[PDB]
Amino acid sequence: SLKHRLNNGDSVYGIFNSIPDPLMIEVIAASGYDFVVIDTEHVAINDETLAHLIRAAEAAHIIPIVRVTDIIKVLDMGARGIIVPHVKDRETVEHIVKLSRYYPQGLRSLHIMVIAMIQDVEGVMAIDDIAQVEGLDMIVEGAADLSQSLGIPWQTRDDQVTSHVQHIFEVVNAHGKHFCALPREDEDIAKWQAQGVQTFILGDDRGKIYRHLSASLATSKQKGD
Amino acid sequence: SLKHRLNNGDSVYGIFNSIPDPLMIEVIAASGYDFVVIDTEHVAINDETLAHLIRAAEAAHIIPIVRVTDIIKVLDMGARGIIVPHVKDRETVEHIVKLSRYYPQGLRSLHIMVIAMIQDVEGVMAIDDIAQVEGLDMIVEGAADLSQSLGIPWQTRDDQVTSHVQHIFEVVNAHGKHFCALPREDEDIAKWQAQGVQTFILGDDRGKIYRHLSASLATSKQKGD
Amino acid sequence: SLKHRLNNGDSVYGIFNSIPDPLMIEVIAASGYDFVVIDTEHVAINDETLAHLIRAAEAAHIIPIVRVTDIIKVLDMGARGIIVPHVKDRETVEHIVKLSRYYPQGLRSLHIMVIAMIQDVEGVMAIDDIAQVEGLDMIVEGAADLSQSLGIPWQTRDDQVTSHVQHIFEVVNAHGKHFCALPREDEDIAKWQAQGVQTFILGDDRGKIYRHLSASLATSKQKGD
Amino acid sequence: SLKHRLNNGDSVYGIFNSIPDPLMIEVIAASGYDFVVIDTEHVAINDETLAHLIRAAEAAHIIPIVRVTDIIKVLDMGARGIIVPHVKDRETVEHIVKLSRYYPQGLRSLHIMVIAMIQDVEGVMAIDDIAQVEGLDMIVEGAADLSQSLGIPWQTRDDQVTSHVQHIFEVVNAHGKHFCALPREDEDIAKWQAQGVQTFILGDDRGKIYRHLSASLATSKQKGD
Amino acid sequence: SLKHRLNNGDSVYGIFNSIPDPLMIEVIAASGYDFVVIDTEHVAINDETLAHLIRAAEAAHIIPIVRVTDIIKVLDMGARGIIVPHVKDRETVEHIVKLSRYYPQGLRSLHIMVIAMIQDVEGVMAIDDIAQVEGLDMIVEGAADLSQSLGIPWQTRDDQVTSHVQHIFEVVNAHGKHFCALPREDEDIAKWQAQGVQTFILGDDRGKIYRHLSASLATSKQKGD
Amino acid sequence: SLKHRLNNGDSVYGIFNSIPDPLMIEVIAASGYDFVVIDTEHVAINDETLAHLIRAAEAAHIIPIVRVTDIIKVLDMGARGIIVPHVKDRETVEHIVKLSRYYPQGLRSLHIMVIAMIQDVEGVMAIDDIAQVEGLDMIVEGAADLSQSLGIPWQTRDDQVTSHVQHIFEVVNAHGKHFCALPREDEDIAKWQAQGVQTFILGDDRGKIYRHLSASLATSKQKGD
Ligand SMILES: O=C([O-])CC(=O)C(=O)O
Ligand SMILES: O=C([O-])CC(=O)C(=O)O
Ligand SMILES: O=C([O-])CC(=O)C(=O)O
Ligand SMILES: O=C([O-])CC(=O)C(=O)O
Ligand SMILES: O=C([O-])CC(=O)C(=O)O
Ligand SMILES: O=C([O-])CC(=O)C(=O)O
Repeated sequence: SLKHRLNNGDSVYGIFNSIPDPLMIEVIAASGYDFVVIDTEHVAINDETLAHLIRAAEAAHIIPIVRVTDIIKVLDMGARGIIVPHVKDRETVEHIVKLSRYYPQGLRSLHIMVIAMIQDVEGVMAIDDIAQVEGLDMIVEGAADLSQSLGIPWQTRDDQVTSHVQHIFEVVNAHGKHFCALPREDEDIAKWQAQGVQTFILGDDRGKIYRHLSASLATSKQKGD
Repeated sequence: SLKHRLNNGDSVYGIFNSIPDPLMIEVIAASGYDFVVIDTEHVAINDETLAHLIRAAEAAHIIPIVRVTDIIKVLDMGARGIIVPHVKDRETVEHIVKLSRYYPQGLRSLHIMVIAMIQDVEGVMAIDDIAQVEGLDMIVEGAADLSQSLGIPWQTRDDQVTSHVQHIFEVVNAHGKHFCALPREDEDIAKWQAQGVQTFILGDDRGKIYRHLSASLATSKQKGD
Repeated sequence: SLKHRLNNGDSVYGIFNSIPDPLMIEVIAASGYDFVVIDTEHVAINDETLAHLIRAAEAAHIIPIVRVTDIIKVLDMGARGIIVPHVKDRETVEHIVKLSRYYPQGLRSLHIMVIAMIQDVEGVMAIDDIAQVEGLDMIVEGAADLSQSLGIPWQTRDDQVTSHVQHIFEVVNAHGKHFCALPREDEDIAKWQAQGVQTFILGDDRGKIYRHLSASLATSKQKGD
Repeated sequence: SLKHRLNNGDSVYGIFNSIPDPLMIEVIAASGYDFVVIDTEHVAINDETLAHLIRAAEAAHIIPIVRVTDIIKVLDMGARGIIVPHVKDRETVEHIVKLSRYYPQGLRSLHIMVIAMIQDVEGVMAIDDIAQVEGLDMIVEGAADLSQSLGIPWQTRDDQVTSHVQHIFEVVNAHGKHFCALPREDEDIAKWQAQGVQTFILGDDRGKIYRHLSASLATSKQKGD
Repeated sequence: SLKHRLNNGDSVYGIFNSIPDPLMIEVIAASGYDFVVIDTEHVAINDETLAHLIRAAEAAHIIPIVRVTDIIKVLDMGARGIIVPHVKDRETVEHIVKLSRYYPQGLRSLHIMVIAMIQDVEGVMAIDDIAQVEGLDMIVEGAADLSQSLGIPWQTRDDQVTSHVQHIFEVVNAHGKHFCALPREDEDIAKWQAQGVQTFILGDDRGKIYRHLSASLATSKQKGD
Repeated sequence: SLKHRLNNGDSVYGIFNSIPDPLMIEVIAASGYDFVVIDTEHVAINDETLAHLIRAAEAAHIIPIVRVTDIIKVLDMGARGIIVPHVKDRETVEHIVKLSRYYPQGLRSLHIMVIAMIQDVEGVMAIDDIAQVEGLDMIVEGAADLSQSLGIPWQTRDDQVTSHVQHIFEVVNAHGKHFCALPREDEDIAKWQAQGVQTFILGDDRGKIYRHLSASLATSKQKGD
């Protein structure tokens, strides 16, 4: 379980999955990733295919986490965690929490990680509010999308964007909630770890595959003469 | 067209596709690859999915080549080329050639590249025979699979295996047929190009993705402390 | 038609379908069931697969009923009935009714059973209200889910839960509406039939299949020595 | 691009697609249609199938337009336009417009035609309101569905229905917005073109295919004796 | 049943299906066709999709006939008939016959029409041979494909091709076997019917749909000015 | 592993799977079955669906065995065993064995159970021959299909059919090969176990589900009055 790793002092490393293919899931698992975030928000993916991917993740012994926007269905498929994007108010979080629990004291019939991602400045302002919900386990930083929402390209990582992120960690960590970082560089990892952060999402598969392939091919032509 | 590139003095670069997902096809096209070899031999892939991939390749402006073992169906799907594995005798090639042509003087109803891959030592012995069929455009070297067929791991690339490969090029090039190389290193490319070789397949997507991801993740943990 | 059976004094027997496979549908039809309730609420099922199941039910001559939560789409697929879960207020029912009718006096373009299931105590309180909508044909008792919503395990069927159910029948039957029971035992059937009840749902396929198989296998090992 | 045609003085002809098959898309493209309106409102169609159709349209060089009711997902699939049905208020249009734009000044991440269809009399009354949104490119007349919403069969095309349609064009054309007509006869085309209309949707594939086939078969039996 | 129609003196009309979509099947059935020939030879179609189409044909009350090249699987799917293409020798027919029968005296486990199509001149020469197999019910003329196999375009329907066809009927009809014609014109129907022919396949859906659509659209532009 | 169970003195119980749905697989696993025989011979099942089922079996911790008639593909999908039907000669077995092994000394690239099923009297006669192949692990009795092949209904289990079966065990057990029985009654299990038999297939899911459901429903109506 993902909690189970975090309670042992373990660092866990994950990646976004933009390609709804079971072989890609098995490839990620073989690469050493502790979990994979199956992104259903920006992927045209059938419900049965999502179930296929969750089964594939389990058979490959990699933790299936699904980024949603039907919460019941995904959790009924066997997802061990739910990342909810663009969380602004606390109303959203408490509703998600009881969407993931049993009747009578929930809206689901018969240790899943309830995760909220902060990607709008509104979510940053209500962070003290948001990060105290009973049921919320993890809060994921989304500095890039947050930057883009402020009319500021993430390419120039301004101080204000970074300030909003560090303010998120401090608040989240103050209530004993888990923090998850999205480091752009591999040395931002060591910086977060020293602060106590254990959970890290390292980009998305489609993004890293394009970068490696196009560059490797470029060198292949370059070396060819 | 692939011939059309080869007739202009152009070098063309391709890759094996082990993941039957249209997004992977579009990723390969965006990486700069001139063609993609959709491998249907070692991929559990539905016939409608294969058609989906060929459409995806066309919309991404990358040349669809299918490695088979139903030749009609694939060619009816819009594949611009057929790579046939484990070709040993000439009987096979001539049959494939007329499987790709019109009635009356073919077995197909209403510039596709007819490609044969040499992966067994039997194919190496009948190479002078094989590489003269009217209709055969390209012969693909498969040194690794050939090595494995000789009870010799490809990890140790022996002289005999390399000798069988260079004998293939010389014979194939003598009859004005196209040669396609599978370089293990990027400097084997320059060596083939100096001999006149224009077509190159650079590994398989699944293989390169595993190698990049697992290593990048390893460095990510390494840098983390 | 399902109404057509009910207007003839016929008893009709159905079952919940938790396995979105056309063969399972055909198996249910061959077992003698008058209808099958394709459960789309707790089944990861593609929209095209649901259409496949409805076609399969029709070709097997078994009445297709779909339990929803897109009402138009299901009815456009050929479903002869709609079971709506967790109905609490009357506002819901009247909206469903006109979701199943023609323009101008509906929200659907060009004898379908409109069915509401009571599973929350709120639905029990508004039962006199709910069971008088023009357009509502059937009301399905859901004692188990109702029990679970009251913090009471259905395993102990308390008097209060049973009281809420019998109060539902009396009210529903008073307005000439059809009642559908979910008997836990096969002798609860005779009791409902004596009251005039004609419609019965006998569990779910997945539930009965697990119970039969696991027990039969257990006896198989037991007999083996 | 569709705008690009309209800015050149070109007339463009499209058709509704009720059959979610890539071959049907390719058939439409080969018939000479400039665009095809993939109708997802009254078609049981998987999300991955919709992506398949958009790829098929692109490879067949026909413009993919999707009629919706997930706007992000369709636009992420590569749709060049969105037709939104039953637009009544302006609130709807402005929301759709910013659903199709970038953050910060939209709700979509990283020349698409924003199209609204008028099918209710409410949409006709708010037409001066609706047809001035910054971001709205085209307004599609839907006289038949509008007729059916007024308790009047479209079979008798009354003056009032036709009046509501001509009032739509005049208002829409006054704000420099594109008008799209649904002519029942082929001579209603010349009438709209003289008014400046360039965009025309000629029925739906399923409708025209049934009409041609059933009639042709009827003549086939008739001629047979 | 198809035999059942033929034994009553009924004429039956069918069409080739090149589009593996259940809606297309239902469209054909609604057009009045007695049967539909699901062409699996030149259609990329999954096995589960073929089963979907057979179910769709049954629910639409149109006879499912499948043109193959796995005979067991199709017959296990519920196909009421099998059309086998390019039959040359009698060995083929007798094998197909016992592929469609029960063990012990067949190769299939637990009134299907066994149909052979003549499309090569070899099949024409062995017609007296072929058309006497115990188990063979129908022989389908394929003049066009036969013409194309003789290096002669079907566009010019020569006397020799027509002679081979009329020789087929005479032989087939002499052994009390059913004849099926593929008339290019609707008056070739009356000619065959006078000879006793009852079964007629009128082109393919994809072919007729392209012809109607492209022409209708052409007139639409023509009328527009 | 299945061998691993058999080498420990463990009895293993399996069932035939006629319904290609992952939920059915998970239901079988939960019922306590040690393995499931995914029957691809009499099931319309896509190749990707078969891969889905194998993943589902692994995630449910039940051993995936596939009954075939593409051996490479299934084994590449992760099947832990292959049951080959209607084995008559030894030529078949030796070919299957080296279809499941590595190059050079096989036809497969980079503890799987190689299983042969005897269902024809020809297989019974060559049993001393068949059951000595190096590579063949298990031989499955198929008395019913064998009976049906002898023009004898399995409903009357004659002495000759039973004699052919007991002759199979004796021969198979003499060469230290694994025997797998298909008991019609649960007390035929104890009889085989006393002879040393450890592997048992208890019918098929579809068969047992029909029998339980139709009977249970019958009692439900019977009890109802
Ligand atoms: O909704 C139903 O019909 C019952 C159920 O499983 C729930 O959602 O609590
Ligand atoms: O086989 C047929 O029925 C006709 C055809 O298109 C071919 O294969 O030449
Ligand atoms: O919405 C549309 O475009 C037309 C239609 O069939 C409806 O929903 O009444
Ligand atoms: O929602 C997210 O996680 C990020 C994103 O691509 C967006 O929707 O702006
Ligand atoms: O092949 C089998 O395993 C049994 C069977 O149904 C057949 O093909 O006669
Ligand atoms: O066939 C190929 O192209 C190579 C391969 O993996 C094999 O089958 O040994």
